[PDB]
Amino acid sequence: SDQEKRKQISVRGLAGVENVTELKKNFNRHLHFTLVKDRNVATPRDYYFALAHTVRDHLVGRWIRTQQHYYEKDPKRIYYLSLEFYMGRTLQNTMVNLALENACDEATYQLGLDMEELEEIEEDAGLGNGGLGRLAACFLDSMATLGLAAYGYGIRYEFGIFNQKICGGWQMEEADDWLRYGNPWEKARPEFTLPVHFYGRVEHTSQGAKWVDTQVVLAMPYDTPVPGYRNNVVNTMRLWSAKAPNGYIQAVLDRNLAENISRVLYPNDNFFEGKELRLKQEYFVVAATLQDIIRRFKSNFDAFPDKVAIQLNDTHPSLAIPELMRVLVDLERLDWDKAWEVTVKTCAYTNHTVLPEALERWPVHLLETLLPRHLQIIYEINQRFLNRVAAAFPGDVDRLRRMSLVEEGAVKRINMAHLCIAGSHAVNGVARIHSEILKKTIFKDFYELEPHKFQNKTNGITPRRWLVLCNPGLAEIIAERIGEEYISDLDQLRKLLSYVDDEAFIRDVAKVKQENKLKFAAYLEREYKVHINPNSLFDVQVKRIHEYKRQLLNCLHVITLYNRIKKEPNKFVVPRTVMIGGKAAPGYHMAKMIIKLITAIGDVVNHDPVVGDRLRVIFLENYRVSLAEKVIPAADLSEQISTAGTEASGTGNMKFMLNGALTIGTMDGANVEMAEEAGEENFFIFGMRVEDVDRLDQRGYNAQEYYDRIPELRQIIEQLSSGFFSPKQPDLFKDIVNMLMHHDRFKVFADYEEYVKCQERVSALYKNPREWTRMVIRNIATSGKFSSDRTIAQYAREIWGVEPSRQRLPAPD
Amino acid sequence: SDQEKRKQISVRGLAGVENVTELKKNFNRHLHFTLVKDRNVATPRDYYFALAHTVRDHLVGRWIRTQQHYYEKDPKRIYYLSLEFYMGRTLQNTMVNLALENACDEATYQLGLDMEELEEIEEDAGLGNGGLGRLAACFLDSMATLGLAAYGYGIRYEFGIFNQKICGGWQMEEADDWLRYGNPWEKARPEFTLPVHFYGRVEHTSQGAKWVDTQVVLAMPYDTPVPGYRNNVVNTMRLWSAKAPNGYIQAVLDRNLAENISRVLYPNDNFFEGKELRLKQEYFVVAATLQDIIRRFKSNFDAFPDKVAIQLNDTHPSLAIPELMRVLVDLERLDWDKAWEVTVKTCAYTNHTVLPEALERWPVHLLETLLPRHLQIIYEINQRFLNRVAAAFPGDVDRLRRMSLVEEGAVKRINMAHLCIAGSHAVNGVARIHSEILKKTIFKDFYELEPHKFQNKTNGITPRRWLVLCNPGLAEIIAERIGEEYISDLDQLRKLLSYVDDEAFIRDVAKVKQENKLKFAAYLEREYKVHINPNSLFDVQVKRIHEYKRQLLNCLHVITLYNRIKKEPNKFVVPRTVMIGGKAAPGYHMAKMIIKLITAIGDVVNHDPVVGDRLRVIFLENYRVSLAEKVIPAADLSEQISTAGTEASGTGNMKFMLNGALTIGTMDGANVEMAEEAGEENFFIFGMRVEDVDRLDQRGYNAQEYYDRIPELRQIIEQLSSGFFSPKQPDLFKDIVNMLMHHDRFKVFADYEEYVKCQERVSALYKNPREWTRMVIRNIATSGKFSSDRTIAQYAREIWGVEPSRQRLPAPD
Ligand SMILES: *Cc1c(COP(=O)(O)O)cnc(C)c1O
Ligand SMILES: *Cc1c(COP(=O)(O)O)cnc(C)c1O
Ligand SMILES: OC[C@H]1O[C@H](O)[C@H](O)[C@@H](O)[C@@H]1O
Ligand SMILES: OC[C@H]1O[C@H](O)[C@H](O)[C@@H](O)[C@@H]1O
Repeated sequence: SDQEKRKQISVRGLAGVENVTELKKNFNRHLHFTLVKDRNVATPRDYYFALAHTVRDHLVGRWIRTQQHYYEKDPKRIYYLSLEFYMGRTLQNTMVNLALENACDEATYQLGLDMEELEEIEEDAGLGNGGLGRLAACFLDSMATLGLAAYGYGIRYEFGIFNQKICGGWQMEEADDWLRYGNPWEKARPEFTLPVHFYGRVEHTSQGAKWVDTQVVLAMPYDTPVPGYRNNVVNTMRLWSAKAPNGYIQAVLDRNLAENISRVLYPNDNFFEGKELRLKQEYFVVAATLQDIIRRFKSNFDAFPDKVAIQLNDTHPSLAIPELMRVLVDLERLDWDKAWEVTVKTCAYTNHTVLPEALERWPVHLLETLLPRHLQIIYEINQRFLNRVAAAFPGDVDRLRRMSLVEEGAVKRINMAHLCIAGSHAVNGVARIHSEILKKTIFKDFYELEPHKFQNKTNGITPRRWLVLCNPGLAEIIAERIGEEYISDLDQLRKLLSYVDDEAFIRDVAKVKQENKLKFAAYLEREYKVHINPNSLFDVQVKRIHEYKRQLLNCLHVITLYNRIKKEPNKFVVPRTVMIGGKAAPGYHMAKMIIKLITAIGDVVNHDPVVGDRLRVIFLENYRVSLAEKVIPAADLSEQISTAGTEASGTGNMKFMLNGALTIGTMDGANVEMAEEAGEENFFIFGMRVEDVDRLDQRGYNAQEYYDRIPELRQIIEQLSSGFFSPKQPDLFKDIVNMLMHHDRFKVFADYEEYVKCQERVSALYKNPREWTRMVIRNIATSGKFSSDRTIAQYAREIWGVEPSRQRLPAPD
Repeated sequence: SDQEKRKQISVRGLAGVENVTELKKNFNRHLHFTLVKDRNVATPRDYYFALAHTVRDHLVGRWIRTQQHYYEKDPKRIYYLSLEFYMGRTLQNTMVNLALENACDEATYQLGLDMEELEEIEEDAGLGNGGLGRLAACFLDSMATLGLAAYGYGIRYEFGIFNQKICGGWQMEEADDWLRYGNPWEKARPEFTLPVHFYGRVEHTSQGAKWVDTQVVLAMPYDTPVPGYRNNVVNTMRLWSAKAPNGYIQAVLDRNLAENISRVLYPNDNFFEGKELRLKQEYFVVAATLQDIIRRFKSNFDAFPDKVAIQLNDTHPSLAIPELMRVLVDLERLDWDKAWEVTVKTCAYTNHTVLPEALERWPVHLLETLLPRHLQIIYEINQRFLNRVAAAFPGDVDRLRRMSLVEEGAVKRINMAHLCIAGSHAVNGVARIHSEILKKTIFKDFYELEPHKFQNKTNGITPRRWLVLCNPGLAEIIAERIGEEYISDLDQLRKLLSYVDDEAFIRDVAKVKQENKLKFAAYLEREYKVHINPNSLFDVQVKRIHEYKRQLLNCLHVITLYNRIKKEPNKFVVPRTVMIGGKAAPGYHMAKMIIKLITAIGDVVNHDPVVGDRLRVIFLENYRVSLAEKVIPAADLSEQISTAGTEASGTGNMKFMLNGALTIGTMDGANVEMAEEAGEENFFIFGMRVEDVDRLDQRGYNAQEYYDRIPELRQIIEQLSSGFFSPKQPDLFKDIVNMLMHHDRFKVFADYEEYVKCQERVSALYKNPREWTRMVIRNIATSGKFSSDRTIAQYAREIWGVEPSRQRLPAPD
């Protein structure tokens, strides 16, 4: 008896076989017992929640079984540490990966509800800035689909990336209260809360170093399930929330100081701000995470790297290296060398940018008072690492200065990237050209010392959210010719090359794109009361606003199109709707000026009667993952025009390719590989190559030369300076003009002519619908390489030492 | 079709008929799908939660049906506004009121679990200080049991009353993180969030006054169900939580300033601290609550008082009077007189104390900057009210000064009590002697102007939590002679007088008390490693520490008992375990010194070998509702010794009476009525009566007179002064001695002799178990009047204008 009785406590049978009668029963149960509502007062939001809780049950049954499986099998575990996870919406993705969509649609329909209406109630979970955070999300999806025992570890920010409002043509920021109505997917785990220490000092007793007199902040984990595609594997994303440890009133009010650590996501994309609060955030996630990892490993350390892999997403969680050493040496009392060998074999670092202003260099004064023991450990790591450099390159003192983890100057700093290379067994770039640039520029010295460490892992996007979910029309016409295997084996899209001359397929691809454009236009009119002509080429550039991404170059082209129509009003031109969207970091003055310029150009272009519906410029407000899922499937032309050598990889580019848009871009990041897969003849590559940018830097970039030699460019700069785009405040864009003319690090003028000419060729091909569509088919069919399943498979085999698998686990019952 | 399909969405059938097989099924469901756990990792806490969620389902089904019933019947609604609701534990109370206890016990037993272990996992919801907050909780229970459409309205504090730790014999405060693990009973209602305004200014436009330029704080409601006893009626307690309205980082961090309004309960019991944060809390609950009330009434105002009753628990929510006037006049644009007539007919005020330092008088400077429009309205109310006084008492200018809502001085203040009397149709005291003291002392002037307003509503406690729940042994031996009708008709206990000479009943009452003492001793040893001799008289004084409650008088008696044993070591004395417990407000120096004195006396008494087990003094740490439910059923003697005229009513006194303890106390508060019900011959009344205290005040209280005339008292004061109870710090209690000797507002010395003598008589009767028990039966049998069902029935018929009912609603299915 006794404990044997508890055997009845099983997940044995759950909310159903996955069909209509039971879905309806559970939906009714949740509407009343979970939400405490009834049909008389229920709102569409209430019904959305009832459907979400219903679907969550099926997810939870699999989640429990997956974790029970991992405990029994005891596979090597992969921990993906990131300060960002841009997850987006969850309801549809869950229904799709669990094959519940059809039944839920019928169940809601029979109850007198419309599921598509419900689905649109859900808003993004935006705990990320853009590319890096969304890559982490795509990776989570892929690791689950590939059966890896992976855990995503980050911070549960109370407020994710701000909501962007456009007022008077300018960006205004609004806090993203994403949890107001709650989050039905996450599960609070207060019982697993852990302490994280700050400040204090180090004392050296007889048996080692001791970090004492610290202030404590508790880390409370919240777990979110992440489902693999139809394999019944559900992995976990664990995010930490800061809590205060446990006169009088003020002491209780002051608990907010500790809880501020997880209050808001720093809104910087590709830019380092050395704020102490940000440093606390980084150590917070690292300390709680590693405790969790070691605890889980325990329920000696020679086998740790055989059971644990820690992947560092950028240098954000780099403190994991000195923290793991601290724990092993100070707490587990292992000798230094043994601990270091363990640390290096466990950690791997992924770099995401080559721009100096984006890399982390923390002032040592900040590190000595907030984390004294870590700074001590960092200096010791440096000394031993430099000893190795000196032995490998005797007498090369300059190299010692260059490779040091410590940067000298008035403000002493720790170069976190060097710390990561020294403490990781693998370091990777995110696109072939980027990983190569790494090996011969910023990390050349390190590659020369340890060549074996340097790898490449070209980025990817998940075909579930970025094709099956966001573009059902495209997914179905594709499935009708090659089946559904491609969904978890994207290289099968290659089979579509056999239909490049098939009249029905050409017909279908174009009909789908058009249906998408029609629907997107309906979306814009509905929620923003913005009209766009669907029988125009949808020219889209959506990504964070940056000088390096060159939205300004796009701007020059749009003004070029406008001026050309005014010059010859009665000459035909392929009608276009140029859409530019993206958020600017709150303190990035130029990026905000750029947003104002885009809206100001629209104010002129969209209201000039001679232009009419031949050209329209729209700034897409609040670009985020849910908007990307909408606009990308409706795009004809994808703008990927960063200065060659600046965009490490890009991923938006891959989304557009997979969804039927042709690409105009530079030979930068992954564009290079996309062009290689599709064939340059099916791409619109233009401008300076990395070699060309470098030669210009060698001789000196003089924008005045281009200005003096290109009349059409001069006309535009004169209009800007003139106040033609800001009549009421003539000098409004003076900062943009001066930067372009005298301080342009990204050489906009140098690529202007080739850009305008390439755009002419784009228009030329669009004039011929049949050939445009045929080229589109050639892009879609060769986008297979950019599935994040491919990327993750490589990380697993070449870095983590684990074998990917499409073995499915049995359904719960 | 269409909307007709939604008819399937019904509470129709729920988690079961209320029996074992289905309880087990749902418990299993919640353990896995709600908690995301399994039997391998589940902890007792996890299982407690699974049982709580299981029981919650049954509660929710009734909650939905009750609210649907109220909408259809449209009864007059009662709103009980309080800044405190001391709810305590919910699981058992819920099982008892829904008659689910037996089945849940069997269901858990069959699953290999022990329900009593699970139940003890739950901790109190302590959003109250003591008597006033617990009265509100007892009232909620009774209103639901009496079928009234009642709603309790308050604030959802993040931290309730602090947890008291005793360190080195002193009280230390620890924040009560009551929500750490969550609260399964409440339901967040973000969709019903409302705005509350602060600061700003008033401008007088052409059509009225306008409150502009305010700062907004949002009020988000959380609803908790409160079940009536077996009538399937489930009412609501709605508590508001503060949220901020919707460079950049600091602006987001600063949202905490607004959310601080609902962060912590001010820990003052019977004492006014005019802190601005407290004023914000009061207006916060009032503004959100009244909006809610008017909204609910709308889905003209002449009928408002026929549909609405607003009861003000103390002056805490007094701003409801000027706020309702503001809304009616400024927003609904009604004329002043009509609005005032509506306001007075809607509001009623309950006073809870006569001590001057406990009453609210807000500085007008504070009110003019935080709530300018309310201060304007308050001055207008005052002017019109004083005009009425002047007409009723021509030429009595002193009366005008005395009754004014405005108190003059260096610091101008608004007397909130006067505001309440002026704006309410009923004003009540909480015990006969208190309501009479009100009529002839602090509110004499108002009673003379409007005698019809003044009422009495003697307090009560609910027999569900305070008998059936906390003392199952007593409840069953009672049920075996008179059935269970008494549970919701306590006057039936009167039937037990027929068993005062019944040998089996006498036997049973004493066996139950003894079982209770044995179990309480087991509890103390288990969790505090404190031994107490169960074959000793349990002398208990549990309530907040206060000079007016005279724990110090108790202290004098204990030292008297100790000195007497030392004087005649070999003389027999009835063995006693004197227990004193209760929290002191954090800033109340004397109360904290008193706690230290209690522990210091114990340090001497409990370790003196001559005394041994004949006398033991214990300070019960962290007295709270859950401890009261434990210690009260084990008490033999109830200490209710406040100076006559200071304790408005008391309720702990009623708890002890209902649970089998005899009472030693003054003729104060409800003690008077308890003595009247049981007969003074069955009580231990002693000391000065109100008349005696007053005569002493007239001539001047000189404590030295008593000191000079009572040798045993002098001995004690000498020991205190001496350092006999603090050898290492001889003058530690100098402040207590000086206050007693020279500044004792509560005349401890004046009641010492009669107190000691009365205690001798208590011991005399305890020596005779049969007669002690017979007197106990006479107390229990006459405690019926103190059921809060009686109290609420009176509020309903004499103030609210609604008829109580024991009609049961059908079970959900
Ligand atoms: C894919 C994605 C990105 C990354 O876009 P890039 O053009 O590679 O910088 C940024 N934001 C969102 C919302 C995304 O979906
Ligand atoms: C009943 C109760 C009170 C009120 O006690 P009095 O002696 O009337 O002041 C205070 N605290 C708790 C925890 C209670 O249960
Ligand atoms: O690696 C994921 C992404 O990280 C950063 O956002 C880089 O700017 C981008 O090029 C890269 O694609
Ligand atoms: O009215 C409920 C209670 O309120 C206050 O705590 C009074 O001190 C007390 O005497 C009264 O019983």
